Amino acid sequence: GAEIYNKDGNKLDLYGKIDGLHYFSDDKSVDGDQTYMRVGVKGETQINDQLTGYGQWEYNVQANNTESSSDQAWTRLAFAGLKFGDAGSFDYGRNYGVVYDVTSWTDVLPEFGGDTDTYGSDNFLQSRANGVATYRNSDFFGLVDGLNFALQYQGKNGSVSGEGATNNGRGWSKQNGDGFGTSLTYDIWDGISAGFAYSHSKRTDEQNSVPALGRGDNAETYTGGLKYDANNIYLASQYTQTYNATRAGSLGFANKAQNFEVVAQYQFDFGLRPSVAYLQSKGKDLERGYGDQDILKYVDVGATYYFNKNMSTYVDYKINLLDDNSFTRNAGISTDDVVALGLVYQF
Amino acid sequence: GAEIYNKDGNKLDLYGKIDGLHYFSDDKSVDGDQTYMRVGVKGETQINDQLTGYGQWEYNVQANNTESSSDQAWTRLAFAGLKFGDAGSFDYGRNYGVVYDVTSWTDVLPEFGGDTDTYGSDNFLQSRANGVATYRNSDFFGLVDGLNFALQYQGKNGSVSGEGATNNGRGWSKQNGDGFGTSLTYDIWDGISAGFAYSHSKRTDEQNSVPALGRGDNAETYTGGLKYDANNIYLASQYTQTYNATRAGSLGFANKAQNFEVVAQYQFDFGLRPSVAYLQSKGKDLERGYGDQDILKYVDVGATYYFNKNMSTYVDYKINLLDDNSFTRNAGISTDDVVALGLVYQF
Amino acid sequence: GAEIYNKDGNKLDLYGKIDGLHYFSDDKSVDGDQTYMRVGVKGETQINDQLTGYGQWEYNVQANNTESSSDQAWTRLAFAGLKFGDAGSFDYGRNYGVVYDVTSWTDVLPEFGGDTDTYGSDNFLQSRANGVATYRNSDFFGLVDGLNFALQYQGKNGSVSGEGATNNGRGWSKQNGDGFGTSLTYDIWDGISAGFAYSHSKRTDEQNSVPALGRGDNAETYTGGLKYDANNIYLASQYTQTYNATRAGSLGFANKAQNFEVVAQYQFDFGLRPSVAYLQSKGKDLERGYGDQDILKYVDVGATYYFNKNMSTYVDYKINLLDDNSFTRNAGISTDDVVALGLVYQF
Ligand SMILES: CCCCCCCCCCCCCC
Ligand SMILES: CCCCCCCCCCCCCC
Ligand SMILES: [Li+]
Ligand SMILES: [Li+]
Ligand SMILES: [Li+]
Repeated sequence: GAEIYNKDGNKLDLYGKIDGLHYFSDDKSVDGDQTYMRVGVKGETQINDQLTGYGQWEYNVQANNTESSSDQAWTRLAFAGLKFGDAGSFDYGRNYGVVYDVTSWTDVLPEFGGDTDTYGSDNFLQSRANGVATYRNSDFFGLVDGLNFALQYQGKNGSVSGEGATNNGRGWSKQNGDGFGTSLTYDIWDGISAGFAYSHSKRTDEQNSVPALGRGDNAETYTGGLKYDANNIYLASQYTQTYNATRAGSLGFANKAQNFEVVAQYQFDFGLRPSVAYLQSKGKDLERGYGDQDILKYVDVGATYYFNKNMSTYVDYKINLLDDNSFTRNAGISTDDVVALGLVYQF
Repeated sequence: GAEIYNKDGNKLDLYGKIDGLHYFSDDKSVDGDQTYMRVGVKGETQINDQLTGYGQWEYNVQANNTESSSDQAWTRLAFAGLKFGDAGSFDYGRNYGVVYDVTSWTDVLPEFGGDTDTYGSDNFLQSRANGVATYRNSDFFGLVDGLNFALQYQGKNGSVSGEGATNNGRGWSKQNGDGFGTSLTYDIWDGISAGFAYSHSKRTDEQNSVPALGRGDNAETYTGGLKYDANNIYLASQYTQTYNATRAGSLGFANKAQNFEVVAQYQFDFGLRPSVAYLQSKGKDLERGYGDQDILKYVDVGATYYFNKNMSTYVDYKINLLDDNSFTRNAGISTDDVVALGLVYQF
Repeated sequence: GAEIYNKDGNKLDLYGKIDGLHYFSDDKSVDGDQTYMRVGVKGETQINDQLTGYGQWEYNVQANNTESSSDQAWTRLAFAGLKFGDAGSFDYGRNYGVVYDVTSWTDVLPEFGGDTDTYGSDNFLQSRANGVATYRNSDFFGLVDGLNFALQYQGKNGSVSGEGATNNGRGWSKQNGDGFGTSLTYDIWDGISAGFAYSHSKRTDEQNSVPALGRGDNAETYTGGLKYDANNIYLASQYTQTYNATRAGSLGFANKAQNFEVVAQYQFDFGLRPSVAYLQSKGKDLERGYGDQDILKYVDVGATYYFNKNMSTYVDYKINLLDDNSFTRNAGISTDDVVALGLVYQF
């Protein structure tokens, strides 16, 4: 970020990036120009010696379509909070679900991965979410270095109209009932970490009717993660088991899913950072004769070259291991390989 | 505001807020997450010793819906102007109608009130409006301390298509023909002010043919207001009598309406600011057997706690005194109570 | 632009304008309030002694419609790049097509002209375009002041769906196949410059099947321009011959078009800058019996008064010389005059 203001106990950082990005793929819904930018503000005010107030907004602005195209910009984050000494912090707004406190460890590919693969945004507490109240505590009240935890609650974000509605209604794939989540990460020593996360949300009536697949009163996720970040090497893995919470493309939700991501990278001193990763999401107990089906399955190979802290370039290659079948077709799941080339200015 | 630039006769202030906000109500169209942010810029250039040029933009960005939701951001204000010594100022663009120079005195509730109640936005010259040319004068050319006035003109903002169209067409509820407004405020003593405002706008053919209620060539408003702002106390009231200008929910406009708002607040030195208010809008001479009907009626009780000038939190309680009847049902007027809880970072 | 950050090898400029603008016309699709603003960020990082990284984003935000209106903001530019000493620069993203390196010389009217007349945006490489990779060389490797050249490539931006699709699909009028462009400008004498530009793009299947007019596998443009900018006088002209690249209003593309623009301006030291211009676009070989038709034809008279570098005001008169006929009617081409009045704050 770029600190543009710091006066009378208030500071503002302007941050973002401009990514000149192109995808090459046989999948025409993915192929082509993908240029976009992000811009945001992070503000912090010192209220007193122990209390600080804060706010953060992050906006995504696509720049790959025309000036007459619709729906090209959206808010990723918008929350306000308070932090009190070692007693912890509390924030509310649009923010990450606590499951991402651990799954973020494998969200480090040059381009692919993250909330475009084993989980998505507005997908219960797995990525960015509306209306999350989050309590966080670092170093266990200042008593245990490296031990962090979080407790999170999310109110229902319901249907557009009818009995299940809320003011901010949306379609079944992005709805949620009241829910909660927890996370615990332990940086046991500089560079070695283990993490766990859990979430439990009520599902909505539209989630149990509109989509073809997935039925159940509650959505749940269980995540374990490991991270090694030392000696110029980055290794991470995350395993998440879900119930009625993983999307099976447009078909609905998987009654059960097993998601696994693993990544290995090396950072050369001159700036090059090669990366190899494997990601999979296996749906189980799917209705309508599907049984067990792969929702996502690919090997990723790529590299980022960091010119400095403000400029980088990258290549990423998604080697898609899914086969074309009635499940991927009917769910709108891409089975093609993709090559991305990006040139990024960051601030 | 945060001054981020001040060089060679030009200054720029960045301002805004991030409001982590949740509403609790039996009305499903308002219940739920209401998080949003505002961001704006106020610029001013010293052209010469007495002439200054200025501009202001204010943007509202909702953050309570998904990244694939539409129409989540909009411009509240955007105008450019010139100010010259005691001769006054002139600006043009999207700005407040001059009726708000007086009705703004009661727009101080912790969350509710303002252009969501007795008047709205794009509602003739009662709130924010497109295409307003506004002349303002402070202290009557420097001759009368505390006496301010404004004169404003608004060109037609017509239908989307047909004979009544303009480039920036919209539906009947937000249309207007040529309009004029004036305001005058006087600080009688230190902390005590009185104000008056008047507006007169031509109504469009769609306003006089499409909606169920309200018919007349012109919309007209008359406002009187009073304010006491001293000794940590804030008291204000505004009374506005309107003709063919107050929306009767979705049914059109009230042939006549009488709007009244009153508020009392106290600012404790430690930061707490309790507030109590009463707001009503009474429609008269409504067609179709409605006769006289309450369009809005509620008591508001709340409080804001200011941690400092950059962070606050609040609770607001709208105690809705409207009864469920054929008018509130057919007009889509909410009769339910609402509780709002907000946590706000400001810059 | 306003430099708002400059630390540790990175600098950021914030720029933009707020234009309080009103059009007066018998054409109801352009008459009325036209207020808008632009905001952008320009960043540059010093990577090493010779290499710099950069990024630029420019956003257009309309402020002439209501807060409930759709599609009011869009990205004009978003690109990232690298510049290596005098060897040149390379950038990729949404940026101007290199034909504008020469046609921009007549895009100097107080309000009209530019990409709203003989060419448009997302119109091959004639104005702003998605997915352009651009190499630029300034001042011939730093050896010849004013001798500039560019080489540009654009990937296909295809249909919304079907065989011709790309991820960022759009309608036929804004599609393009793979394309290339080049430009070269230089000074002949002090204050006198000449410029040439060429572009060649593949056309798309929808361009050759959906609209009635224009058929061909390739879109090409050839431009020559001249500019005199000295002694307070500005004179410029541009002539462009196109094949399957100039829009024939809503009916398709002209198989051939000849575009000509000429402008004369004078800059008074006190700030007034009168301007007189003539613009025409002649379509040739149009199908359906249209044959040769004027697509655009007008004289422009106006003036801008610059208060300083941050504030200006203007008037512009478009004196439309087109005759009303079956072509202008069926193509939706405006034959009416327009008067614009603007007051602009810039940063
Ligand atoms: C400076 C000219 C502004 C336009 C004048 C509008 C006058 C409106 C009031 C009279 C209306 C007469 C009945 C239509
Ligand atoms: C790097 C060299 C660039 C050369 C550009 C050639 C452009 C052709 C221009 C022809 C102008 C004809 C106008 C009808
Ligand atoms: Li299930
Ligand atoms: Li595959
Ligand atoms: Li009436």
